[PDB]
Amino acid sequence: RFLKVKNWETDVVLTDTLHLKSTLETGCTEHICMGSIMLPVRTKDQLFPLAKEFLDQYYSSIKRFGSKAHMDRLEEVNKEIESTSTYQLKDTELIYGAKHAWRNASRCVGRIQWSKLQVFDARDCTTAHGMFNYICNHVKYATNKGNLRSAITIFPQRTDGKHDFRVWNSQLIRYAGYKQPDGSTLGDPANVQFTEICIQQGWKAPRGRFDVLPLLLQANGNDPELFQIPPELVLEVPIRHPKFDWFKDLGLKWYGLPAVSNMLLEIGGLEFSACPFSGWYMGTEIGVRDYCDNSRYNILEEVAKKMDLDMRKTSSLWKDQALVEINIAVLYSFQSDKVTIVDHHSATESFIKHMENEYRCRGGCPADWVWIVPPMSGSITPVFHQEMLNYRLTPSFEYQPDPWNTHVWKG
Amino acid sequence: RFLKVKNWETDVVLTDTLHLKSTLETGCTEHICMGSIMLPTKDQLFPLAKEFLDQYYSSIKRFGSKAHMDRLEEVNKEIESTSTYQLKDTELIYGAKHAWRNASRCVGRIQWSKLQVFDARDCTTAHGMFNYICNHVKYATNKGNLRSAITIFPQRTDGKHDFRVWNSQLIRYAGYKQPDGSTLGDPANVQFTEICIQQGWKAPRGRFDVLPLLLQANGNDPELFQIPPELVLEVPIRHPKFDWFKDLGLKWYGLPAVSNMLLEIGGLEFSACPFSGWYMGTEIGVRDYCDNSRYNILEEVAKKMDLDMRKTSSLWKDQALVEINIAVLYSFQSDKVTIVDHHSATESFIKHMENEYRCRGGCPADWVWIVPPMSGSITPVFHQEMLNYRLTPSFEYQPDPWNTHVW
Ligand code: HEM
Ligand code: HEM
Ligand SMILES: Cc1cc(N)nc(COC[C@@H]2C[C@@H](OCc3cc(C)cc(N)n3)CN2)c1
Ligand SMILES: Cc1cc(N)nc(COC[C@@H]2C[C@@H](OCc3cc(C)cc(N)n3)CN2)c1
Ligand SMILES: C[C@H](O)[C@H](O)[C@H]1CNc2nc(N)[nH]c(=O)c2N1
Ligand SMILES: C[C@H](O)[C@H](O)[C@H]1CNc2nc(N)[nH]c(=O)c2N1
Ligand SMILES: [Zn+2]
Repeated sequence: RFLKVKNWETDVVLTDTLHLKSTLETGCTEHICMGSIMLPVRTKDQLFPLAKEFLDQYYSSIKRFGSKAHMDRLEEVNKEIESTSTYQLKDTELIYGAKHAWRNASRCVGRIQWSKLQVFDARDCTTAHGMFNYICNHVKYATNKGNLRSAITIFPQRTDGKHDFRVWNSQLIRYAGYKQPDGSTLGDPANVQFTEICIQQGWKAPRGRFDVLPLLLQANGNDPELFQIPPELVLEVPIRHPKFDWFKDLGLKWYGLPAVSNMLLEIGGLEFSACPFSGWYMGTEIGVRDYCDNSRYNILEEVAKKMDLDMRKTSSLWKDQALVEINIAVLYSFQSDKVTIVDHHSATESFIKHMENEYRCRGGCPADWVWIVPPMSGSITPVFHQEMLNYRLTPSFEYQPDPWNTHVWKG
Repeated sequence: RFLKVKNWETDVVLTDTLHLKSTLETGCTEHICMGSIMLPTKDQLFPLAKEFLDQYYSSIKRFGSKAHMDRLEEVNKEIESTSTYQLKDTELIYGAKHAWRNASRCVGRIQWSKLQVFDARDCTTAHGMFNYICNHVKYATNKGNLRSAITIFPQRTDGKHDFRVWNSQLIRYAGYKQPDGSTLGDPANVQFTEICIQQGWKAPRGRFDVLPLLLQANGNDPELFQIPPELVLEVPIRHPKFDWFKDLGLKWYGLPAVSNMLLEIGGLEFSACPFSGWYMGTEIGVRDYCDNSRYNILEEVAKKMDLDMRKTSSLWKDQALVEINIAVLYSFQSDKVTIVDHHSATESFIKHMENEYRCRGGCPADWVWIVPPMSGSITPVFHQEMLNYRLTPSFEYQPDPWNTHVW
């Protein structure tokens, strides 16, 4: 079967066949679309099919499908599963798998870059201190003094589900948030619960507005342990504006390295519960969401005040005006400091070129419109006008619940 | 089977039960989401009639009453004999209001119960259609104090006697492909303009020419009529700070009036049912003015602002966008023509959603359409999970008549 998507700006029509390979579910049915819903131990029997599906894809990609090497590898994995109840990936399969999880990530606008991913194999890791060391090396490699490089570090896979490796941080680098007795928040309200956990575990909180959180690291199902990332490894950018000299006195800064640490990587049925990955920022992630969400730093008012916009009625579009100036500031700042960043116009244009390429060479590109369209200036970006099909391919990145909700505390 | 939606800004969680009453299919499956796709006999009619009359009688708290059982009887009888039936005025009004209530793509539904319904089922000719439509335009416009209205022409019979307004909106601007290669006017309307010229319209060949109505009665060939110019309220666009903005020569019309959709009520199909509200400012300033395939004015504006257009990262597009949208709102407000900004409209929709969840058990909403085309995440709807599903009565897309009509 063939599904078509149309671009309503260019009238380019594309044909998807790749969707024939999805099997996981969307949340939607013939009666209800859940496209805007944020969140819509295995057995041997389920495992070998998943392994086989993956190895068939891997061997096809290297043009060795049905070779002796492919067949010997299937037999080898089959025997390993029946005997040990799991299997180990070869390094080449791990690299291919991690790259494909990114390629398959339907909410990711930056996927043009998918084939350029540095994979660090941390499956020999055994302790939280070992995890800390791997993560520092990742951060230093990825940061590359501002010339950012995409990377992923993969810790040992799930076994019985009682021995999981987890990074409790949602990102490797993030700022603390402190709920005050008066109900106000100091720092980032997104990270209050995690900050309280760090404090409880013994972190000495500086109690400022941009305090880089400590890593909380769990190895082999053990209780997690705290570590401070060496400050010299954490690249930060002070935010200033090209024309507005008072912008700097808002005291804003942000970190250069976006590094997701709380997702689960599935490759061939295996589950990598600690797999931190990092790329570089699109400016709106900081300028629109991190700074301007009401539930985050919430700076729109102070910026509009300083700009002397008419704030008595929403129809002056003062919020819209201040929003643009903040985003100019973020891009100007990163560029001035030679820290990699991409604007939402460039990133969405590259994404459309990536998407069209994927259609031609792969037969599709699953994409989640709700997430791909930037949170400002939506229809002046080409993705707004692009119909997309969202479906689930593996290898994949998945949400997993926060570990403080599920961890069995040892003592 | 019972579904939750969460607002990620306020943590408020609502429970949807209304989706179980959903009837038509979404386009999505368990394997694939089509949420971003623009367009994903007798024996059939009585179930549809019954479904509607049950909800109607429930709505006036008379469910299972003799008057309810009598009406079902009467309609059953009428379909049996005539192959169709006719709605009571009370039913027609209820159906139309509810079609708006059910429109998952409409942010303005807080207004749904204040809809003036003009019953034009007694209309028989295109000249009659023109009269009804001028009356709708004048009533809805109300000298700038806009009032929502719908005018309902006779229902489909055998499908060869359809009433249709050929225009996509009652008021729109012509588009002309030029020898030059460019497009003069609105590129959205090039094909319809040609059909108008072909059917005899003498086009002025300007940038903002109000199209004539092309009206089809009783499945007859469509006829042309010009809307009295004095009934078409238009707004010249100026900016509160940039005096040069008026020199761009921009204007828009006050009355957004959709005329190409089909109203389905209790299985009956009303193929000509033009309806109108008032504008949200972004519809004109972001989409009509800035879409690359519409008036595409960003470059010109940015050039007059003297912005650095060298690199996308200066955000010159974003800067010019905000200014254009400021000018749209200021112009409408200064001329006292009703308009809503996207902040006000989306705040109102959140309130409406909470009302509908509390009073009705849900509100079908299409996030892709509801979130405005600029400044998405600074409006509350961005952070609001929504469920999309199809309830009847409904407004539906139907194919353009020139593909379907046999001359
Ligand atoms: C190279 C530069 C990259 C850019 C500019 C980029 C851009 C983005 C943006 C803007 C989002 C949505 C984030 C949000 O709104 O919270 C996102 C999501 C995502 N990206 Fe990327 N990305 C990049 C690299 C990567 C890499 C290296 C990976 C994994 C190897 C990745 C995988 C993902 C995943 C799984 C999501 C969805 C996350 C979720 O559901 O919370 N991306 N990307
Ligand atoms: C009173 C003020 C109203 C406001 C502010 C408003 C707002 C909007 C907006 C902004 C859109 C999206 C339009 C687009 O992006 O092309 C829309 C769509 C829609 N509205 Fe409304 N609306 C109003 C009145 C009405 C009325 C009176 C009806 C019917 C009686 C209606 C039914 C619809 C329908 C069916 C759609 C989707 C049309 C389509 O799919 O193309 N609305 N509304
Ligand atoms: C509950 C829930 C599920 C789910 N899938 N996502 C969320 C919220 O998303 C948090 C976002 C995703 C992460 O950033 C995206 C990103 C990742 C990368 C690798 C690069 C980049 N520029 N941007 C951090 N914030 C919440
Ligand atoms: C009643 C009303 C009020 C208001 N403020 N705005 C509107 C705007 O809707 C008018 C038209 C109808 C919409 O058409 C877009 C469209 C195109 C196609 C091909 C299909 C479809 N369902 N919808 C957008 N403009 C309508
Ligand atoms: C409810 C809704 O799905 C939610 O607010 C989404 C919308 N789109 C998004 N898009 C991106 N890129 N990131 C997000 O966090 C969200 N949040
Ligand atoms: C492909 C995509 O569905 C399309 O561009 C949509 C997105 N959201 C929209 N939203 C509104 N309100 N109006 C539109 O015309 C569109 N177009
Ligand atoms: Zn869907």
